[PDB]
Amino acid sequence: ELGWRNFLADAQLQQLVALALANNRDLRVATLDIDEARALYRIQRAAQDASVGLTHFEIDLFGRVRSLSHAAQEQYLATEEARRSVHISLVAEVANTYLTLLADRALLALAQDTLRSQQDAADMIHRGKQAGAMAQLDEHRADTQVQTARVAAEQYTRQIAQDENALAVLIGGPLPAGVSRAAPLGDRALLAEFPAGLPSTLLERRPDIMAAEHRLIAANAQIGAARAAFFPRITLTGALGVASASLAGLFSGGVAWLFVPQLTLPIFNAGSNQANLDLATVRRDINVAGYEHTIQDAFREVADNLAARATYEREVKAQEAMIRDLAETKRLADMRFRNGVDDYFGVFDAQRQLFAAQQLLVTYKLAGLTSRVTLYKALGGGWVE
Repeated sequence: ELGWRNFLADAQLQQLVALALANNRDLRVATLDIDEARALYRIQRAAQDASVGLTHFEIDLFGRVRSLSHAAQEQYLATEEARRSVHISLVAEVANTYLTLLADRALLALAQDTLRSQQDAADMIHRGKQAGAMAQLDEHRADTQVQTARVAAEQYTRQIAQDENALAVLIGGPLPAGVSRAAPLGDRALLAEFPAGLPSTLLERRPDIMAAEHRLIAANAQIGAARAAFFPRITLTGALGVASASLAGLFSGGVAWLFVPQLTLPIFNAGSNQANLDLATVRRDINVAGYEHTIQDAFREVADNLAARATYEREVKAQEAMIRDLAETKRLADMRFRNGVDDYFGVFDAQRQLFAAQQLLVTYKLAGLTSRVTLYKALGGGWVE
């Protein structure tokens, strides 16, 4: 069926996905559960769009069944491509929800550590009484440091609740006790890295390419001829799962890609041989033109998610060096305040920037993980062992 154990490496994460797949609900209900779960924890957190994190074929599926009656939905969803599309969405949505859960716990723990340190900072400032011209200013500042920490902790406790609700919906039942006692996000690896040199033929398993090839078979076209004409044969990834030079070369210069379609095999058994070797005439067939566009969108989608990930990993490293400088700045501020050389504003300003940067680091790490989950989908379901 669908392969995901090579991508989802964490044992607890593997357990959740297996329970979501083993649920006895029908695919129409599974579609309704994924919709409800995303609304609980994902759609409205796009502020920091109902289709966020969905590939082209997922958007196709969810829009098609929404336009249909229940009878039509159950029949549309019985096809092999529709079944694979719902499985891919379900596997990915369980992973992104459990990863988001572990991220929101780290955010809560960070907000609680900040809350405890700032409560002791506010205690130390009030102890050293002084003239109210500036001392009263330091007291209000120290209190609004604690206030921002308390508010952040409350936001993350609520987001943890939403993650656990959506996770229960996605697996169709109560959460196992292993979720309650899972190791913090930190630096441990839950996803496996994409292998180097993934073949583009993996995209044949995309539900939107399967349906496009099915339409051509029913229209009496030869799929082999169509692949030769419109389906690039390149590697998709390079070292450490970055975009391969072949894939980046297809989109060098932007605009429309640089793949050159050529007709060497007749796509249709009918019509004159001259018509079978002219691209313009073959593109007037709706199933050939749709097939050609579906392949360009599939490759473009794969390149876009690889670049998106590279951007997020860049932001993580930038945020870490920023946290490195702010940590030292706050240390040199704490030192000058303890001696009395400078006022407390320097500690206040540095701590407030440090805590904001530490929260951003977690969100940027999660976005990198999320984009790997999305790339697992855009490939048609990861890679073969």
